[PDB]
Amino acid sequence: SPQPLEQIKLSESQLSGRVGMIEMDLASGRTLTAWRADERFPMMSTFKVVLCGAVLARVDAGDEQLERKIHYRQQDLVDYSPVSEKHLADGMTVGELCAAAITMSDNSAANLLLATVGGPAGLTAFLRQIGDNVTRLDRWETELNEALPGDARDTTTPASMAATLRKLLTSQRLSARSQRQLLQWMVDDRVAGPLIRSVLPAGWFIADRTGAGERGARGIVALLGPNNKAERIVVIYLRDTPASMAERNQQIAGIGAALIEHWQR
Ligand SMILES: OC[C@H]1O[C@H](O[C@H]2[C@H](O)[C@@H](O)[C@H](OCCCCCCC3CCCCC3)O[C@@H]2CO)[C@H](O)[C@@H](O)[C@@H]1O
Repeated sequence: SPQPLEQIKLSESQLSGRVGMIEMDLASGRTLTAWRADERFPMMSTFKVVLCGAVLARVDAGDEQLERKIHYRQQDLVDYSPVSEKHLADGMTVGELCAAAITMSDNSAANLLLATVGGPAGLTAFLRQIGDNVTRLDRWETELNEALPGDARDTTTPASMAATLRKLLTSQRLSARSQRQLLQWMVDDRVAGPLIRSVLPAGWFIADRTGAGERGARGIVALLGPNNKAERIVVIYLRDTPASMAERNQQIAGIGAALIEHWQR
């Protein structure tokens, strides 16, 4: 694989799409690679990590409990509810909802949690309160994945999202237990985590949340590093490409390969 920046370029030329990428040291925030890092991309289900950070902030303040059971109705469900459709009789705890959103990309779970933080406006306000003046959520699942060309709704930038993820995981805005919980949910991703491990060399840590939307939109927010350590945040978004899902996944993986082959920078 070529140098990371060269691979990113090659991915744009092969997808005919825009890639946005950042690579950041988790502990310090040092930016190592940046490509279109101030350009907007749809978040898609990557927003679920920020969502759960807002839930955890409420827990830390005594305004929420991860134990609290929420009962909901079949008419509350939206497209793709693998966990939540199973619990119309017995409900789900707030923490179970978080786990379903982050580890399964359960859309109804995400909407249920969005309701608890004041909807898209409430989550956007939380972002502003942690110093992210760029990321915005405007819609609910699943309309937030529409990815209309040039539409600013439901977008982040790679730089914003990486900084925000670092703030949630490490800045002591959240309690120690809450930071640990958010991290564990990402470690526990079932959508992409196990597949990614199957193709990572021995020794490489992964935690992640992915997203997918229209017009080729695809993304991942990840922690990655050698020696079984979450050394770096890696944020990659794709938009406005007609390519197959397989090829979009391959190109994201190829950027990962470039990082692994050229890690010491
Ligand atoms: O010399 C470095 C390594 O080179 C290869 O490893 C390959 C591996 O065989 C391949 O499967 C992976 O694909 C990349 C898979 C990455 C998928 C997830 C990436 C995510 C992570 C962070 C967010 C962005 C994308 O590349 C590496 C590097 O070439 C060798 O197989 C391995 O023995 C050796 O240790």
